[PDB]
Amino acid sequence: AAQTNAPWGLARISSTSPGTSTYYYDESAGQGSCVYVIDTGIEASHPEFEGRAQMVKTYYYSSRDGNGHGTHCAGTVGSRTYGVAKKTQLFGVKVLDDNGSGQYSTIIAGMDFVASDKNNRNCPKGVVASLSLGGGYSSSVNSAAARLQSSGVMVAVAAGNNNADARNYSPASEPSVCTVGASDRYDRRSSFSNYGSVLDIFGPGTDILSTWIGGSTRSISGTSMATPHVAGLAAYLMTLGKTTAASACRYIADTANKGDLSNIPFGTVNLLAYNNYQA
Ligand SMILES: O=C(O)[C@H](O)c1cccc(Cl)c1
Repeated sequence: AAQTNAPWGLARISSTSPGTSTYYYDESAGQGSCVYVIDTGIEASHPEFEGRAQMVKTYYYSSRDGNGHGTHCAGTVGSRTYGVAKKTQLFGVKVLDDNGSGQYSTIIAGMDFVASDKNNRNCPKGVVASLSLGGGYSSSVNSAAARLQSSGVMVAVAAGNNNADARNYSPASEPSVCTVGASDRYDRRSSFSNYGSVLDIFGPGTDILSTWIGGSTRSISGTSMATPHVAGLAAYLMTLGKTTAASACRYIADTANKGDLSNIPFGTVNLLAYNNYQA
């Protein structure tokens, strides 16, 4: 399948070169997979989600996304226009309040929730969790992400936005999950992207168009935007049968575009997520 006039990041993940604007992908499109978006919520009523999104858990007075961040990330995973995996099922877990803030204890509870809740969902092709959040190093936060991964969920986490080594942030620094840095449309490391040995992969993160609350759209930047590209890619590849939740991060690294990004510090992987789709 070909989506013309796609957001640059979608075009990038199906291309061997920057500077194109059509997204190419297998029509299976993540059907039969599920992606949890652990964030500020999801505006599931947005037409872009086509009934495939739902809130399953909140720790606050509402499950609605009063911020936009979680809706944007969910749109990059799986919206019809802005999403990588256009037929996946999206499940929202609201661990962040409407200002985008949340306590680590709530975030940990949300990760353990997903590890159990997947047993209440139909995801025959596999389960992914996208965590566009983080803070300072916490062994307990890292352990929660490790448990979620161990339980059979492909965990993708944002590297962080401090232009610093991600070893000092969580869950970014957990070795067993997929830690995602950000790139721009010219294949440069995004100016804010964290780096370091703990990164596994880069995805599009600067000037990413996606869904927003109020049935709207907007372009924003962050490792929060790169992470759902990788989460959606994992769901797509699992539906194709090319990989599994346990192996998807390594498979994405194996099959990435290699050596194409600029301003990658010595010792950080130079790997850009790529679907290897041959139309
Ligand atoms: O840069 C920040 O805001 C935080 O350090 C951070 C760390 C890890 C992941 C995210 Cl999305 C944010």
